[PDB]
Amino acid sequence: SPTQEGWDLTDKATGLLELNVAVNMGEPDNDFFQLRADDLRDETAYRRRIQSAA
Amino acid sequence: SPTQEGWDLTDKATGLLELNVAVNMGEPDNDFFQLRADDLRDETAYRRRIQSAA
Repeated sequence: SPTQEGWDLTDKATGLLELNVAVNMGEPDNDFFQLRADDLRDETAYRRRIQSAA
Repeated sequence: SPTQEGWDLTDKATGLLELNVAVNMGEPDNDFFQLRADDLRDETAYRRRIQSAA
């Protein structure tokens, strides 16, 4: 806000001003892999890949 | 007080003197603004301006 001195303030009132800032977003981050059915007989690699992705 | 030396001191009596300091005021300090009634449909800027003024 601005300010002002004195008693008589006639025709010296100010207006308001409020400023702003924008926030935006980018592109998603992915881990994306493919796996055949027979490769899921042993599930350690799949789970470890999930943890390392996190 | 003054201080004086000797025995006689005749015709050398002093007077009394007390000094003064004056405190006064200044001009009033103001935040003064104008708004049309259409600007008060959303009054958030008005309240935030009041806070800024304080």
